Amino acid sequence: LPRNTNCGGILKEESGVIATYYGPKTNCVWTIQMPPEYHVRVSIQYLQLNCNKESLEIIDGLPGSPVLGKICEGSLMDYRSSGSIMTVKYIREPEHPASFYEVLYFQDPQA
Amino acid sequence: LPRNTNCGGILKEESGVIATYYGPKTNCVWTIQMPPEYHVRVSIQYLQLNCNKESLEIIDGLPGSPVLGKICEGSLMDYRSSGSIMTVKYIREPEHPASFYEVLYFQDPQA
Repeated sequence: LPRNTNCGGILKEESGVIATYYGPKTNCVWTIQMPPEYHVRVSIQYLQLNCNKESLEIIDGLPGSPVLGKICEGSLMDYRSSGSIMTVKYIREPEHPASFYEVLYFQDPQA
Repeated sequence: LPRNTNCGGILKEESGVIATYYGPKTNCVWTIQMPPEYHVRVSIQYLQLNCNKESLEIIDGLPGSPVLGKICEGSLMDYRSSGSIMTVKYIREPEHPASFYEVLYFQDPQA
């Protein structure tokens, strides 16, 4: 599965992985955009962030849309978008080096 | 809003709150059951559990159904069931006194 480790971007792959970006930017916004009648499924098997210095947010659309969660510790997380777009946003404090994270996404259904 | 602090049970109110149960049981399973064409919406504004000793799990149906998350730290969490039932399960270690938690649920749509 194509692994994305850029700080954000619009993603159109039918499936892929978002994993930790290690550069200087402190706010990365990945927007997953599927064809019109499709949905996006997002899975996070295990997440363990420092909730004091960083977080991951799942947004049901473009930035500005309803938030589905701002999460820093959990596992077995499954999110489905209500439309064709979902955004994943990671944020950290400048002084803090990013923790490891891996987010899987799928077009739902697959084609 | 009717507050439930029993260790589990089947809940049929059109809206309510699940909050910390303080008795000896270590596994509480709340199953929210709405009328047939409805869904359940579950909201958790802030959650801060000791992920080493306890957790909250959201299940898209009766126990045995797909898990939507096993979460111990986050905020702004919004879950919608795919059918008429959703289960919330809390678990803790026997030695550990339960942390505060508050889970809101709504019939979606309201009637």
